[PDB]
Amino acid sequence: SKRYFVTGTDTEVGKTVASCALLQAAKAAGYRTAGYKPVASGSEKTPEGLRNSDALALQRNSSLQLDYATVNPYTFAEPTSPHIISAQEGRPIESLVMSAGLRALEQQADWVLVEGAGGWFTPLSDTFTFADWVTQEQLPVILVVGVKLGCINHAMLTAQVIQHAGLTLAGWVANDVTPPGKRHAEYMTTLTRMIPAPLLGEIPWLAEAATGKYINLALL
Amino acid sequence: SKRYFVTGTDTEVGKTVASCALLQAAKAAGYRTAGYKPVASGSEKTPEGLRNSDALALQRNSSLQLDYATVNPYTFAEPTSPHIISAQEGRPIESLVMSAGLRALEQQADWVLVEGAGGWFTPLSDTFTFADWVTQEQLPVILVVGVKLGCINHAMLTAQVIQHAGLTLAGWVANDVTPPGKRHAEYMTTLTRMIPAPLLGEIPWLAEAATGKYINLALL
Repeated sequence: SKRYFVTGTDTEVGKTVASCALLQAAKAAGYRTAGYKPVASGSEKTPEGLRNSDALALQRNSSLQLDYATVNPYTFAEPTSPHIISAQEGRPIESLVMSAGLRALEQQADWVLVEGAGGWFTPLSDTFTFADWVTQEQLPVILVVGVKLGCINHAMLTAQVIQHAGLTLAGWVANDVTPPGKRHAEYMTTLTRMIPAPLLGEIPWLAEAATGKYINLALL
Repeated sequence: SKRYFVTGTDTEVGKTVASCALLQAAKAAGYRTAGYKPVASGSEKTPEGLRNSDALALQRNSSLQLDYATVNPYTFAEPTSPHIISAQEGRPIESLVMSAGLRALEQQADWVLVEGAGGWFTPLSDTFTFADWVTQEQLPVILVVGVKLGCINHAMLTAQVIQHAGLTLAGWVANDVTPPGKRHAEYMTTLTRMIPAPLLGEIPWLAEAATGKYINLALL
């Protein structure tokens, strides 16, 4: 399968808005798609168990009918760093289970989108971060950036560190997280100049659904 | 003089709160101190000209009596990236003027604190960022980090990039930007483990004055 990891520049960048847009565009191109969010914290209780809304969104946006645990093996209720709640709950986040879950999706889907659990350096244990797993899996990375002043610095930081890990920065998605503002065009220009990867599309400001149309999948 | 550059991990980390704390502690140690913020945007009009509140705070916290323009040579009214407003106003931000202003402070002060104008990668022109000047001046860097979940990733990103530039990360300051929360201790632990530089002190949550006491200057 084609595989991509999605990471945001900051917490408020609408990363899963961009992930649903990406999955929608892949489906429209005729790919059997699957979303995969191995680790999720910040979950609601239900009769079936803990469901995190970002993984629910990946699940409903996959072209394949997938069970929840297939999309999200590790679900934690408190919205904090995975290494904290994993250690509090007594449930190790295992690299081999994260990798097995991706393989299981590859025998069914030919276009898989993987979403992390926070920024690039999200700790999963005291000695293992999400970045170590992505590097191990050699996943191409797609950056999601909110069109805002602070994200010029955040996008550049993240981009430099990914490239330093010897990973491929496959592209970036601009997400308009506020109503139209005064320096929107100049911010888009600065970001296009500085991020060494193709801009895949820009998602307009919506209060926060069919967003596949904003993504040019031919650039990936 | 001893010289230090201060940078924050994100916009809301209270960077000048930490800069006033640092200057206060340096004054209490018997140093002739000077704050220096070469580039500032987001300024108020007065009879004397544009004054930015962060540079005003550096000025009042310096042990030396300094004129405003000595603390802040480049003042722009709109709060946007310096390269945008410099190009709009027709006033180039000159590396040699930024460096001359630091030298002028070194002939009067023996402990100088330099504050940037946004995050690490703040563009000053289309080909020159604040990071290029700091690298050129070979300034030791002090990181200011808000004790919040997103800043674990931001601090690690910034730290990696500074070290990659071959600069010294002199230390970091924890700033408590919210009321006491549930995972405050675990966040402080994770940040102390991951940032490869001494923690210089932690500034408690105040609505936002004598804060020199929270800084251990002996670690610098």
